Amino acid sequence: MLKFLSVRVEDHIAVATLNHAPANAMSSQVMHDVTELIDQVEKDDNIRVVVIHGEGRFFSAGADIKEFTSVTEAKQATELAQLGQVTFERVEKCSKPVIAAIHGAALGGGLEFAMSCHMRFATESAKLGLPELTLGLIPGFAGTQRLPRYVGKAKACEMMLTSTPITGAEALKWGLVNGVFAEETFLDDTLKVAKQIAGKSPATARAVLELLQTTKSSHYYEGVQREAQIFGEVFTSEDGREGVAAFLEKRKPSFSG
Amino acid sequence: MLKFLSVRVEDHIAVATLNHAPANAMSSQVMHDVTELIDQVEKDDNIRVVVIHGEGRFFSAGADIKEFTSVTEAKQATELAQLGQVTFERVEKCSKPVIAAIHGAALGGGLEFAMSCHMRFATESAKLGLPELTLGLIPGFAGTQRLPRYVGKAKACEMMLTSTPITGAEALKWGLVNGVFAEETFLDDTLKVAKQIAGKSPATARAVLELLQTTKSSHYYEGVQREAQIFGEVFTSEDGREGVAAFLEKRKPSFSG
Amino acid sequence: AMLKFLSVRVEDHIAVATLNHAPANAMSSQVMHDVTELIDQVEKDDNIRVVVIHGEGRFFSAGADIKEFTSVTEAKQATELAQLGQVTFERVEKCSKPVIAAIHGAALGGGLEFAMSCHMRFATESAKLGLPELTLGLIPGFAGTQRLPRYVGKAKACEMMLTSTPITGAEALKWGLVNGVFAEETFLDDTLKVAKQIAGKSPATARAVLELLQTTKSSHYYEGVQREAQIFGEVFTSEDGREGVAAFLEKRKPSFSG
Repeated sequence: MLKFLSVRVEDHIAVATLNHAPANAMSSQVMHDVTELIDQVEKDDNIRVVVIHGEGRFFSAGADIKEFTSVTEAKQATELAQLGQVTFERVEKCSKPVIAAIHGAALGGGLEFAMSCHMRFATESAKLGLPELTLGLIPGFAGTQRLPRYVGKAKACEMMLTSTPITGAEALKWGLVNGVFAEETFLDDTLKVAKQIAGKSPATARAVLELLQTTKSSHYYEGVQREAQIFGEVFTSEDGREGVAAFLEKRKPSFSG
Repeated sequence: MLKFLSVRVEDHIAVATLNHAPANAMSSQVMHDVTELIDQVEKDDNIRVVVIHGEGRFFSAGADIKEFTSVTEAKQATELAQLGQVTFERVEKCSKPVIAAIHGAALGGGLEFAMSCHMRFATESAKLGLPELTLGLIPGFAGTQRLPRYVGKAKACEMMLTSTPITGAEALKWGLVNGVFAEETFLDDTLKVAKQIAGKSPATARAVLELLQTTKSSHYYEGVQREAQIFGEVFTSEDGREGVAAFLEKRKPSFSG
Repeated sequence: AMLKFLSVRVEDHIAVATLNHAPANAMSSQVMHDVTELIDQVEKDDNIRVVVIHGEGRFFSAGADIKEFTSVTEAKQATELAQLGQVTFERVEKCSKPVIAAIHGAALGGGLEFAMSCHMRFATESAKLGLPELTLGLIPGFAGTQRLPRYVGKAKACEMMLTSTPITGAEALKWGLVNGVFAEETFLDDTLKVAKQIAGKSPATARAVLELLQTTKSSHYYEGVQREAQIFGEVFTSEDGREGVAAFLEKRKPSFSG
């Protein structure tokens, strides 16, 4: 039993429910639970597919702002960025297909999690985005590398620099999700997909997943290293401290370079 | 010279019709014919563009699964995969533009053939997919590498793991075809494109085609090799045998790997 | 050096640059120098946080400048002009501040190559976007052969270059060649609203985003740009290239030998 993830297996499908009330923030503990889920999924021969969704209104609204306050320093910040990067690389490397079922919102760290899953389905009105620059920070869980490789460099640029999220319907247009389903049947419609996948032989599922990883170049991996380093730098900068303080104080930050 | 392809040159457009009854399956002999067609195209100064289409219902419904059952060892299955891979690479490397005109369906090996062409046009209702996993197999003619580079790895994953084809209209949305035409004037509309292309200088068409190949990395090429290796292993596995036997006998396979 | 065919105003930390090389905003060598100066200015000025580039008159830019590609120009000079454009456009893409192209009317050939070198693009629904160089028996020489397929996919890029037919702004949005389309009546203003959102961000995070986005270009993209300039020169002095350009200047269809 994991603290913020509950898992129920039915017909070789592990349905994992993220439950870190009220917005399912990707805290350090949740990351540990994610790594444990992937370990469990990889060892259980009965499990052929995993579907991940959020409890409550949201898939996941972000990383946990409580771990990024004034009390945290630059080395811990780089390390926290790297914990999310490592965790989400474990998800993406999972030998069993992992589907993110998104309703409500997947923002920031939450979208970075979803992005590391092999497939995503969303409701039409779900909000997907990377609003980290509102805090004077950058995405630090590989979002700067994953997002442009989904939606292209230009859209990714716009989404990061404006911080504005896009709807599930728009994310479909831009290739950030696989498909949209109605809110009423959304989890069930995603489970239908999982059930089709569960019918295929494990060795072929594994093979497809492996062969899909060839787009992860050494330029990609070095980008992820760079992102973690930059994250720590901006985090401890005057502008990064101000951005985070402004958010907590419900005011518009003032950046000075 | 060419058994299951016939080529007619009119107004600098080579129209190649694939006709390998019943389903235009991509057999070893077909591969040979395609290689010859490409050498012919490159060497005939009168040819400026090639349009490839299927005789009958389909562009091509897949590899020749009957011919697959002549295989008794992994190495032979890997060799058959490599033959397709080599054949389609010769297509993609062709110094004259090659258009696939898809009506009805392009599935499995047939989609892999179309994907090696420079451009693709389709009818709204055509079915395009990679259903090899229904056979306990994977795509082995570079489909694992080409498909995600068209539609994105998420959509490619869904396509391969579910085996469900997408329509021509959907393939357009996902970037797997260039365009869709009405089913009544489909081949005429594709030929209008080819005629526009035939108006350009041969050295410029060759230059454009060369310059487009920079999108293929070492990871792509290594991926193709790995795909061939995996293909042969899954082919002679119990589940591979079962899936092929089940398809041939028109029943649902029973996987237990 | 005052800018010759560019003008720049700065408001709310947004440098608004207007290309004005009448009548079609052709990307001449002088225009390239102006663009390089703009990027130089923008990178030096801590007060500028974002750039929006648009065209004066009917077009963003209708092409490179035909006056530099006549029978009097030889091969070495043609390759060097291709290289000028490529290097200028790489300066734009490598800019440490966000650059937005706001396209109305048309962005064609060298003009689209320019717009493609910017980080984002917005267009009107009826703007024409394309690479029509093969009409002249030439190829795109300002990195279009490498940038275009990385926006729209190799298949669509192939079709655009081989047919020379432009696509609409609305189609360009579908194919990922622009970020968005706005109404022709509020077009520049709608683009400036985006610029203003971006100018609210810390300069270090904006720089970091841009740098981290560079990783999408392979070593083969860079080799490809160099090969493109090499081919451009060869085709430029070839019988077919000389004929495409002469036919264009004479307002007739070209007839090509091979």
